[PDB]
Amino acid sequence: VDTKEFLNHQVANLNVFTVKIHQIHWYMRGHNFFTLHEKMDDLYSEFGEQMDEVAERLLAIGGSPFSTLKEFLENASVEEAPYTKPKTMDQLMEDLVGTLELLRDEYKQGIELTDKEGDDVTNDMLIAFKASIDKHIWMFKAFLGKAPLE
Amino acid sequence: VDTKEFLNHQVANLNVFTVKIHQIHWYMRGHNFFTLHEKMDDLYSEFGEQMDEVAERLLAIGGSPFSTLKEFLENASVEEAPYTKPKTMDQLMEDLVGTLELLRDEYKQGIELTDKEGDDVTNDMLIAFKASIDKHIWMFKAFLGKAPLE
Amino acid sequence: VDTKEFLNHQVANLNVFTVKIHQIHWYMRGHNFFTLHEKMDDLYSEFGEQMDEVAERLLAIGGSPFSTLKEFLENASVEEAPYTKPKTMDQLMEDLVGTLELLRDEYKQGIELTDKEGDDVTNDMLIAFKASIDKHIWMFKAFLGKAPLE
Amino acid sequence: VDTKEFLNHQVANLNVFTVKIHQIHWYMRGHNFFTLHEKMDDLYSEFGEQMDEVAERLLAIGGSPFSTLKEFLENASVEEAPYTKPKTMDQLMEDLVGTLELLRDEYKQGIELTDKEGDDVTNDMLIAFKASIDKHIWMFKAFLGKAPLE
Amino acid sequence: DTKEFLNHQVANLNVFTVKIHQIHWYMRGHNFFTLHEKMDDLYSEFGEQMDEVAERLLAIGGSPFSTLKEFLENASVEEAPYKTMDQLMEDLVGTLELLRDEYKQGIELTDKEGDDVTNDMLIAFKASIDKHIWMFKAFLGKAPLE
Amino acid sequence: VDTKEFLNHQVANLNVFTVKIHQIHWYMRGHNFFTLHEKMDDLYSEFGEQMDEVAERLLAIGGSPFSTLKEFLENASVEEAPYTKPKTMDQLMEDLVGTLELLRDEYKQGIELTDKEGDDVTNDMLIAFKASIDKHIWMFKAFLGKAPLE
Amino acid sequence: VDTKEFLNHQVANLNVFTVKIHQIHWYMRGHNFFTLHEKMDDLYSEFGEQMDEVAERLLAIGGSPFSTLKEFLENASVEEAPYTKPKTMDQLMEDLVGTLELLRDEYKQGIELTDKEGDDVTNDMLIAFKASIDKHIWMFKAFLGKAPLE
Amino acid sequence: VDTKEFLNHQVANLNVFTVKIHQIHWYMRGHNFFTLHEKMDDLYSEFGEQMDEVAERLLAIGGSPFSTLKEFLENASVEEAPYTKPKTMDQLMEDLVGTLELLRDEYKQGIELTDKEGDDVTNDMLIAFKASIDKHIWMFKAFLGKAPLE
Amino acid sequence: DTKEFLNHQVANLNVFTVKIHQIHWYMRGHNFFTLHEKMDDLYSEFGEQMDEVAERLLAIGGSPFSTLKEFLENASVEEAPYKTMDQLMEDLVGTLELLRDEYKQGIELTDKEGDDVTNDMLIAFKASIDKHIWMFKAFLGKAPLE
Amino acid sequence: VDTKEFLNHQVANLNVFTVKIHQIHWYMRGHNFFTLHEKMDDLYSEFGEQMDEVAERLLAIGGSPFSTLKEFLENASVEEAPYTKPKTMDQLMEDLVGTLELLRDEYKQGIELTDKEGDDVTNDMLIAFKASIDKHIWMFKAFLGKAPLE
Amino acid sequence: VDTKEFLNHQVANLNVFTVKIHQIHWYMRGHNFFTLHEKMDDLYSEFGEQMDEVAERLLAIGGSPFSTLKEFLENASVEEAPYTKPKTMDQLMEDLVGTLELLRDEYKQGIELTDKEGDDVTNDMLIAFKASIDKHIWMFKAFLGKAPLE
Amino acid sequence: VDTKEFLNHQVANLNVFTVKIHQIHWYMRGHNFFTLHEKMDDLYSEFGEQMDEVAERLLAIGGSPFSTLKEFLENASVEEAPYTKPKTMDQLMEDLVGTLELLRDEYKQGIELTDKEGDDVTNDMLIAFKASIDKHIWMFKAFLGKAPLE
Ligand SMILES: [Zn+2]
Ligand SMILES: [Zn+2]
Ligand SMILES: [Zn+2]
Ligand SMILES: [Zn+2]
Ligand SMILES: [Zn+2]
Ligand SMILES: [Zn+2]
Ligand SMILES: [Zn+2]
Ligand SMILES: [Zn+2]
Ligand SMILES: [Zn+2]
Ligand SMILES: [Zn+2]
Ligand SMILES: [Zn+2]
Ligand SMILES: [Zn+2]
Ligand SMILES: [Zn+2]
Ligand SMILES: [Zn+2]
Ligand SMILES: [Zn+2]
Ligand SMILES: [Zn+2]
Ligand SMILES: [Zn+2]
Ligand SMILES: [Zn+2]
Ligand SMILES: [Zn+2]
Ligand SMILES: [Zn+2]
Ligand SMILES: [Zn+2]
Ligand SMILES: [Zn+2]
Ligand SMILES: [Zn+2]
Ligand SMILES: [Zn+2]
Ligand SMILES: [Zn+2]
Ligand SMILES: [Zn+2]
Ligand SMILES: [Zn+2]
Ligand SMILES: [Zn+2]
Ligand SMILES: [Zn+2]
Ligand SMILES: [Zn+2]
Ligand SMILES: [Zn+2]
Ligand SMILES: [Zn+2]
Ligand SMILES: [Zn+2]
Ligand SMILES: [Zn+2]
Ligand SMILES: [Zn+2]
Ligand SMILES: [Zn+2]
Ligand SMILES: [Zn+2]
Ligand SMILES: [Zn+2]
Ligand SMILES: [Zn+2]
Ligand SMILES: [Zn+2]
Ligand SMILES: [Zn+2]
Ligand SMILES: [Zn+2]
Repeated sequence: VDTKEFLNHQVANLNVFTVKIHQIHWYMRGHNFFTLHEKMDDLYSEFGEQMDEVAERLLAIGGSPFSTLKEFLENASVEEAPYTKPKTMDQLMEDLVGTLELLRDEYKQGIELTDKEGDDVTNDMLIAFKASIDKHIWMFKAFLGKAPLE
Repeated sequence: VDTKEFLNHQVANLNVFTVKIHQIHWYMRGHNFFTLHEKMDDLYSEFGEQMDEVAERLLAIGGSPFSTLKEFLENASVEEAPYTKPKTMDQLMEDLVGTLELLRDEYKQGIELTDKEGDDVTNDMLIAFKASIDKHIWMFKAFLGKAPLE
Repeated sequence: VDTKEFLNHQVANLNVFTVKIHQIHWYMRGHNFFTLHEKMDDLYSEFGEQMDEVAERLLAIGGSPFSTLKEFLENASVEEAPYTKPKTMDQLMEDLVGTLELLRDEYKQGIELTDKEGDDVTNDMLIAFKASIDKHIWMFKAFLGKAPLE
Repeated sequence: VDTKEFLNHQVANLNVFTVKIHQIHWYMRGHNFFTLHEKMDDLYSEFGEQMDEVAERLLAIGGSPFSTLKEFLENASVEEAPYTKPKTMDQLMEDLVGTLELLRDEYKQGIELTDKEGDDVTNDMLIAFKASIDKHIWMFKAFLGKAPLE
Repeated sequence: DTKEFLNHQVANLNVFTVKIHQIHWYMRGHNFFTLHEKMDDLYSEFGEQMDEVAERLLAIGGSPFSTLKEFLENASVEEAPYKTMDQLMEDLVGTLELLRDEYKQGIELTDKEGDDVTNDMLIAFKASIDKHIWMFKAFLGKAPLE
Repeated sequence: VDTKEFLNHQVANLNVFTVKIHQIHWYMRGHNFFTLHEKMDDLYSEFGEQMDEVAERLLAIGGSPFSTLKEFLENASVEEAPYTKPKTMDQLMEDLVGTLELLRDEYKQGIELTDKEGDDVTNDMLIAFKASIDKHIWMFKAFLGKAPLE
Repeated sequence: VDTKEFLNHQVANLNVFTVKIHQIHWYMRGHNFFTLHEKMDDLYSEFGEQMDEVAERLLAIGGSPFSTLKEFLENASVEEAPYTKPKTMDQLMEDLVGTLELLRDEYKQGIELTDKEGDDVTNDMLIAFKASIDKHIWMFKAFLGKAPLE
Repeated sequence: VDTKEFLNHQVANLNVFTVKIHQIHWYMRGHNFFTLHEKMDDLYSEFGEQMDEVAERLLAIGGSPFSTLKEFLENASVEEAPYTKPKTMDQLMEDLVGTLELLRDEYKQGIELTDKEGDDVTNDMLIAFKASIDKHIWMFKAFLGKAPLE
Repeated sequence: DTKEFLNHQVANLNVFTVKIHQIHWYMRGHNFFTLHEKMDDLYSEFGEQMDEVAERLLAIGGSPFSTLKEFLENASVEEAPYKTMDQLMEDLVGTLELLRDEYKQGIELTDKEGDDVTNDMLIAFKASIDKHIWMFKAFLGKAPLE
Repeated sequence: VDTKEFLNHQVANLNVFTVKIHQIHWYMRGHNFFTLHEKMDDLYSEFGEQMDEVAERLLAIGGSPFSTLKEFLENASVEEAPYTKPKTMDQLMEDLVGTLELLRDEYKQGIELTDKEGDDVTNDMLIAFKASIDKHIWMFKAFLGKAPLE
Repeated sequence: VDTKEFLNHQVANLNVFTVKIHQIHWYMRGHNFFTLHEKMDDLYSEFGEQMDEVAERLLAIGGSPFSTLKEFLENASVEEAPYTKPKTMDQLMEDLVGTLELLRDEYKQGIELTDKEGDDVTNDMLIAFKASIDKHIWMFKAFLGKAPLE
Repeated sequence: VDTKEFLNHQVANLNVFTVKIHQIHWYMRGHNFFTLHEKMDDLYSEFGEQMDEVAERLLAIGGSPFSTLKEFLENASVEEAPYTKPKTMDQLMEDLVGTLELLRDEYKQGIELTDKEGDDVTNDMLIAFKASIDKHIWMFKAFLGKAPLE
């Protein structure tokens, strides 16, 4: 696992994540619909923005990003499930928080990986993305009544 | 085929299309890079909004939109191919124009389907989208040196 | 019933609706106050704009719009009730959804009526209004925990 | 009358006034149409905003605003008349000026009423509204060729 | 057919926008400042309708007229070299009524051929024309259909 | 007491209040987190603006505002408590509403006091602040399910 | 007459003109009030900027601009009259057009004066101002029913 | 001296004041030129704005504002002197501060005068203007090293 | 005289803006997106020059041409019904060079008559035309005066 | 010590700093008043933003920020003094530069400390803050006539 | 010397000037730092824009602009000196005014030269640039306590 | 080389680079003129901003930036050549890409240099600049038909 492979892995993860954001965006119900419906729009834009930046950083270091839905499913560690039985707002947010923690930890791995290879630019890019993920984790856990690391 | 499934089919198509737009966005090379790189950014946003609007119109009439990459692959008539053999700007644009022509013709069907079923809102929505698709087809063919219906 | 009578009927309906929106805007209580208070401001503007458009389309086809509260009360199928006992947030939203469903179904009548009479502009105007009403119905039902047509 | 009843009386007055502004907005004819048509939109917005502010100030002091067309008609001292016989621009403006003068004098009463009851906030709110009304009175009388207090 | 109708309107709208400039330039009277600015608004709107019509024609395989020569030969809209404000506005309302009625023909013409996009485009344009007809007739003291 | 002494007292009150707003802003949890997190930022800015205006009005009449945390603690009638055991959104909001009610009542004193000594500028300033405070009291009590007075 | 004095003369003229613009702004009556009231606001601003620019161009070439009302009255060729006998909109506009024609002709002289003296900057500045004056003369004459050079 | 005469007196004062602001704007020299040159532009706009509002309030209560430079000089208590010998930045600012204190005290008189006549609107207008004058007095005295009331 | 020159340009610019639309509509090739948008910019700029010229003519006592009829009869700018990108751009550069040289005549013509405002107006327009001439010639691979 | 303990220490420092900024903002006098009065508003906003970001970063890693003036005084290494005897702009600025140098040196500690414990997000955040602090130190020392270090 | 040679000469002058503006921008110290630091940014943009315009006007008339630092040094009449000893704010401003006076006088030559050659566009371009230079000369001399031509 | 000398070396490099960007901006010809002409303006602004940031960071750590064309030529490793023989768009872009690669590699050296000297702020600044340079390298090589590291 080198920097190129790690970045391509995150390209796949983020494409699975943004579609999951749309899933929550579409199917949510409950008293918090209006607040959290718009909030998902914000997350979709932000993480869609991360995905393009990760892909273009991969391009800038000589890599070739995955560019099909097939490649995303086959390579993503982020998990998706179709929407079958109705779910509560808390359950949807727990799926979202779980995926955010996944991305956080994988970004932690990439940060160390890039420190190893001497890739300072990619290192700095991932740190900034992780800062936002940590903030979202605190906020969405606070929504669930929990502490960030609980 | 009824209105609900047609809309869901396009939800799948548009998700494959936007990823194809990113593919062209990322891998394009040649003298026209800067113009078409930015042009792909515009198309990605516009068709991302068509996808969200179609999904939410489907929700509004009692449907349940596909919300996973797995469901998109199984249901999309738009075809994708990983990027292995380096393609020219003309070939990437010819692939793009092909998918636009595909979506136009499929929307052409949906418009008749919805006029028959008496769904006036979904009918008008599809016409507005087709108007934009027809304009893009003309413009990208002109870029390729071709006439719109060639 | 002809096109002029239908549009004038909706002029009365929409004036009753916007005042009902103000009632909910003013008297609402509960944990969702801040979100739904602001949301009611948005609805007030949108349907006040529909009302002005309907009246001016009526003017444009030779009609004479109702222009007094007296005429609005006498002609509106939308029903209003003074605010005496404290209602819950859910009860206000159920009244709002009910009135939206009323306007949706009556607009459906106008759409068929205007298609028959060959009034293409008014037909398209009513379809656009219905598109928005259907979206609001989906969103507010989701807030109540219910499906759009349930 | 106490402060709560006075404010509620004005809630009814302003709802009748804004509908009257729309009446002039819709039915006006003559060479001054384009200027005064747009001018009525400005007045509609401003006095619609006055109405919301009055109602919410009433809410802030423990009151319960009228929230139906029925209650507005029953309580308003402002008079409305259906539009049956054609009227001139000057006659419409003279109807508008009369209502502005009505609101001014009633606001002056409320200003003295609120000074007596020691409601300093409501006192200041009504003074600011009167400032704008006095300016409109000067301008529309000047339009009519008259002095402000003529 | 649709191509012939759209190209016909390209000629009409080019004659119309020049007529709008004519009113814009020559008007006099107490309503000068309001209607002078109003004509700029109409010039932009109908100049934009013209561009949309021409490019819709392009999008369906047509070739729009693109010279003053071609506009004069094909336009049903009438122009006259160079009035009171009322005379200019009645010339304007007449052309708006002309364009409205001709658009009605195109709407039914396109409904037949199954061109829903061009159909929808013409309806939206007619909506604006009907609104202008009401407002300018009201300026003249008249009812919309009078 | 006099006007100078009153304004300096509120400078201390408002500095304690804004830090309390940050406390609620930071520690809040529950389903209403996203709405009320943003709302606290708005309150922080508005009451931060009141504090600067009060201090600069005190300067304008020859006074000397307190300008240290030491002086604020010594002079503020608003009470603060460190955050040891967790509390709900409702308890935080009831603490917030309590402090707003305090400021409302103390401003009522200043409004009569300043009109009394003939300080018309400071009188008008305090009325405008109370107008906003009364509105916040109404809105946040409505959030709590209560009437303004309750 | 040299460049410095000509500029100072116009400093006096423009200060008298803007006050005359306010006079028309304040006292105008008739059906055209709203349009011309706002139009006077535009003229006041534009000619206030001409005055400041002329004064600062005078400063830049070593001059000393008049800076008191006393100096303006003694040096201005533009004439003012207090408002006693009620004037019509036409008469106020005819007074305005007269002063514009005055300024045009005096600037006409300054342009030749500065071309002779070789002051290219001041020459170009006066031409730009005259361009605006000529346009206003045409527009206000058209308002009066007249041709520009009538 | 009644409200009408007082307002007309201030119309004259402010026209003398704004020309004085231009005098300072034009002739100032020293290290503080760039900061204070722009600051005078701000004061010119603000007090020019006060003048129009005062004049139009006079119009709204039946008065007739002075509208010539002649009337301003003859009625103004604000004093002007042509610019002869060079002056320091401190001296120019002391002339400005002196005039501000003059306007403040005269506005104090008008506030009491309007309280007497029961003119609540004009009373409120003058208080707001005085608030700004008091702030400028503090700031410009601070520039001179002095306290506001020193 | 000045009136005759300005009215002549009213006809020229109306033919020019329609030619700009012609290029805007019919262009094809790899530069489509850039030059399609560029033509919209030129249409606005020269449409604005046309309005300024007509209203300056009005301001000095003239009467601007206001019909397609009058434009064709008086315009020295040439139009042809409907190319490669190079052919369209060379047609555009030619008209820009035409307008430049004719404006030079008006500048000296107005200097004589002592019309400094119209003189200054034409100079500012020529400044923009010269810049466009450089840029479009560079696009064609050529030097500005080549 | 560790990262949590460091961030909470700076929360206390920054709360003392912003009140000190207000102190300088309020009491400053001299020829540079207008420039530095505005500059202090900018500093108040920026360092107010640093405080919120530090507190929310502390929350994101599981910490609990101090949230009372009591806790701020007890923990801040930044020193405050009430304003008894007058001081110059230079002495106020030297107090400001001193506190900035303090924050610079303490942030240097945190930057090495957080890189050490592997907190990459907090490390990057503190570097960005120090970048701005170093710039402020350079600029304000240049104002004082001194070199940055010195 | 012809038009092409003059414009190219100014291309070299302006590139030396903008770097000199940066020198003052970077090294300045003293109480006026914040105002004049920002002012230098404004000058840098304006004269960088003049430089681009001059070069592109040279291109437009068939010329070939200098495009290297080597060519700029070889051709510039504007003089530069490395920064060794600390200069005062006044000394930097005296160097700036000196260079402005140089550009003013040389532009005067170009204005006469281009009037003779019949290059009306370049003539007008240079006049506009001189208008700005003359204003800067007035303002910066006033900062130094001197008259514009002294 | 230490940090101060490295930053000063880049001050010289960037001034040579921006002038080179202008050279390409001015002399370019071919079908890609309009896109790349505007693109050079963007690059001119960005790297002009990099230059100011580098110089001011050098100032913040006690350094003295080069501030003359003489000093830039003497210290720059970036090479410039006058434009005598015509060049193609590709050759101009290849000159641009070469300089970008130069700056990247030299910035990488500075990044390691600053990590060694413990200058965390300057380290982060150079990393961010390198991120942008790497992106430009990918895009302009793609324009040339090549891979980023080819
Ligand atoms: Zn991208
Ligand atoms: Zn870093
Ligand atoms: Zn090519
Ligand atoms: Zn990109
Ligand atoms: Zn993208
Ligand atoms: Zn959505
Ligand atoms: Zn949505
Ligand atoms: Zn509200
Ligand atoms: Zn309306
Ligand atoms: Zn009339
Ligand atoms: Zn309307
Ligand atoms: Zn409200
Ligand atoms: Zn009239
Ligand atoms: Zn177009
Ligand atoms: Zn287009
Ligand atoms: Zn339709
Ligand atoms: Zn439609
Ligand atoms: Zn936050
Ligand atoms: Zn402040
Ligand atoms: Zn009072
Ligand atoms: Zn007030
Ligand atoms: Zn009339
Ligand atoms: Zn006004
Ligand atoms: Zn005014
Ligand atoms: Zn000025
Ligand atoms: Zn100035
Ligand atoms: Zn006014
Ligand atoms: Zn008051
Ligand atoms: Zn090509
Ligand atoms: Zn015009
Ligand atoms: Zn015009
Ligand atoms: Zn000139
Ligand atoms: Zn000019
Ligand atoms: Zn302040
Ligand atoms: Zn926050
Ligand atoms: Zn690191
Ligand atoms: Zn960083
Ligand atoms: Zn700076
Ligand atoms: Zn350029
Ligand atoms: Zn090519
Ligand atoms: Zn350029
Ligand atoms: Zn800088």
